[PDB]
Formats: sequence, C-alpha cells, structure tokens
Amino acid sequence: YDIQAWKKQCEELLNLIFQCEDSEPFRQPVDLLEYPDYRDIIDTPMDFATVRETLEAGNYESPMELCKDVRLIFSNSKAYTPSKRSRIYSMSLRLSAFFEEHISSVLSDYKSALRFHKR
Ligand SMILES: COc1ccc(NC(=O)N2CCN(C(=O)c3ccco3)CC2)c(F)c1
Repeated sequence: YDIQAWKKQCEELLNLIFQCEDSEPFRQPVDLLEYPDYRDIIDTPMDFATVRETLEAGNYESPMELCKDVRLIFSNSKAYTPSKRSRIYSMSLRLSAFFEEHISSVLSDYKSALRFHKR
C-alpha cells in the first residue's frame, strides 16, 4: 500500500525500455531534419527521454500520467507510419506490448494503495 512506490517502478521499467533495441527510434524527440513533415501529422511529440526527465523532475503525480505519455509515443508512431509493415512501426508494437505487460502491476498497485489510503 506504498503510494510512492510507482516512481522507482517506473524508473526501472524505463531502464529496461532503454536496454531494448526496439526503443532506439523512440529514445529522443524526432529530428525534423530527417522527417520534415513530422509536425504536419503529429501535434504532440513524445519520446522516452522526455518521459524519464518528466519523472526525474517530479512532474508526474501518478503512473497514469506517465502511462498516457508513453502511450502517446506509440500512437504518434502509428499515426506517422506510411505502412503497418514499417520497421519502426513494428518496433513500436513490440515495445508497446512489453510496456503494457510491465505497467499493468504498477497501475494496479498504485490505485490499490490510493484506495487503501482513502478507506
Ligand atoms: C539520432 O537520434 C535519433 C533521434 C530520433 C530518432 N527517431 C526518429 O526519427 N523516428 C522516425 C519517425 N518515427 C516513427 O514513429 C515512424 C513510423 C514509421 C516511420 O517512422 C519516430 C522515430 C532516431 F531514430 C534517432
């Protein structure tokens, strides 16, 4: 029922994600020089370094907020892909499955801890 435990859990999951080869396209904000139409398609860029920095700054209140930003990485990838059979899009889908597998217990434990706190 530790209301704070999500934060280190998220730090460790981001470490795992940074070790995954599938995260390479998503570790830093997209360079518009490589992809000059990116901001014509994507309104809100997001990347894992931005998520880690937001966490480390103390600017997430809950793991739900972190989860919304990580999901935005994957939805941007789906929105920007020219094909479902894209190398970088397929990397996003495997990394998304890995992230969802690991974040589920973090979210569950947090919401349970908050319910206990308000009991
Ligand atoms: C040298 O540091 C960097 C900085 C940024 C990046 N990443 C990118 O430019 N990507 C291309 C666009 N993209 C897609 O979702 C997508 C779907 C289909 C095609 O692209 C997101 C990531 C990189 F690879 C190295």
